[PDB]
Amino acid sequence: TEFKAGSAKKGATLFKTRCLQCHTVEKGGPHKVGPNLHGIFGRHSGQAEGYSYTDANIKKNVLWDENNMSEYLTNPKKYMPGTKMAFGGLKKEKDRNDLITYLKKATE
Ligand code: HEM
Repeated sequence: TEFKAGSAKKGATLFKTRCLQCHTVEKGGPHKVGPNLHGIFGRHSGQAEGYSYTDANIKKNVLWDENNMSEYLTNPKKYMPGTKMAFGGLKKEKDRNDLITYLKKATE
């Protein structure tokens, strides 16, 4: 790995202030701007039923792993050009560690 866990309580917060905006995490939460995150990891890109994902996302066939996801939150549009992720990224290794510790806990 190239991912080191961090603060789950730190993640929780980043995510509110940075992605709640368009997404929900709990099982049985709805899609909003972006898709619902429950059971993301180990899950392949663009596969939640009832959501219309860019053709970009869909063909990236990304395999969602803490590792995968970090590169991804860095700058998604570079990662998958054409995605309608309206997110410039988490420039910082730490915030990102924080968040995916979060995301790895809350989406499970
Ligand atoms: C905040 C740091 C943040 C997270 C975390 C996040 C996660 C994320 C993932 C992992 C996907 C891929 C989906 C898949 O099911 O395979 C994804 C997709 C989209 N997002 Fe998101 N996202 C974060 C930030 C933001 C913000 C702040 C918005 C809205 C302003 C947003 C929106 C979207 C959209 C739209 C998509 C789908 C893209 C496509 O089909 O190309 N995200 N999100």
